[PDB]
Amino acid sequence: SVLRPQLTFEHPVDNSPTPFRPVYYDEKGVRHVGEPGVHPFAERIKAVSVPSEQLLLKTETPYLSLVTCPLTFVDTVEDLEALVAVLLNETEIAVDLEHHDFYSYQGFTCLMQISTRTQDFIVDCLKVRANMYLMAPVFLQPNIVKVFHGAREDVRWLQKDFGLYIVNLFDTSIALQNLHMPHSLAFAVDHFCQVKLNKKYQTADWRVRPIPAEMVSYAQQDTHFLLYVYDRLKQLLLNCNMLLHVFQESRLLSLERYEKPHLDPDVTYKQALGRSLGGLSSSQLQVAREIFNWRDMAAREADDSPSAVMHISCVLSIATKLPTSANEVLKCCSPVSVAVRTNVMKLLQIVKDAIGSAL
Repeated sequence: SVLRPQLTFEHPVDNSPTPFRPVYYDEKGVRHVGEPGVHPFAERIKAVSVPSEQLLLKTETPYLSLVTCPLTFVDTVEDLEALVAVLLNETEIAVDLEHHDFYSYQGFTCLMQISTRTQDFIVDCLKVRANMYLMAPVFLQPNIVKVFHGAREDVRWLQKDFGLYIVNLFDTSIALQNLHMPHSLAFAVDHFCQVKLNKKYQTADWRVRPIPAEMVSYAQQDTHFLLYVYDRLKQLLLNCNMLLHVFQESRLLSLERYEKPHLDPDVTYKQALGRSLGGLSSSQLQVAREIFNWRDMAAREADDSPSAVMHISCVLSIATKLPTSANEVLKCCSPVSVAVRTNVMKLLQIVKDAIGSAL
């Protein structure tokens, strides 16, 4: 990879096999250091009720035209601050996040999309990453409903990257599940707005700056229709209290905590290699486990995902073939990565030690 935004981070990411410890800010902008296995706003979220006017049967406010709708790309602190001030006047906002996971161990949030009743925003989470805590007054606000579609990943990403926590989250995917119907975003936007979403950039590289026009359009359309979908879902839940239930299930989701990826040195390799372990000798299983565990350690050290360090087929290839020279380790898996070529002797020592260990 050309891009490596982690190098620009104000604080280096801790990929160590130790529990995640949150560093978060309150609505006053006061920094706090949290505790492992403790969500720092659990007592707040459990003590906060859904705004009563948000449980009333109301008429929908249509989404605007994409042609004349204001779109703002926010990538400075002042711009982020001005946006936060705009959001503190709303009773509901639509939020989405774009993420990167290949050239990062834990992964990091790349972009944040926000739509209000009258406009759209795209926030550069990479550029203003160190200042995202300024959004806490909005995300902690009990009178502001934060609408997300399929918030399981988002809730954790907000915590991992920014120390951001949602008070009065409403998940539109949970709403669709409770109505017993298809619950993807593309489905919701098509069923209520009669618009077909792009889907082309679902797997794009969100680290690219500048963001091309088509990607800006994709990012904007992910939240632009969401408050209308929210209005439509409220009406459906109020007649056939089910609306209240969805708010209660959404609150339970906002109570989830981010947990760093865990390497179980005796389990994870089995889960990733599965039935491919069949037909391997005791020594080949030892090399399979040991190299997979090396791969994870190297990924944590280089701040890359295990797949960026070495393809899984390459782990199986070394386990099967048992290479006994540096060149044989290199030749085992044709597209030789940078991490593998530099630690070729350590991978070779794993093989040599496993065939040495038994016979």
